[PDB]
Amino acid sequence: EKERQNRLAEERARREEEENRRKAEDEARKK
Repeated sequence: EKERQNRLAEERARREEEENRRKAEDEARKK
C-alpha cells in the first residue's frame, strides 16, 4: 500500500513540477 501511495504521490509531484516549469516558461514568453 505504501509503495503504491508513494508512487502515486511522486507522480503527482512530478506533474505538479511540470505545471510549475510550464507556467514559468509561459511568464518567460510574456517577458
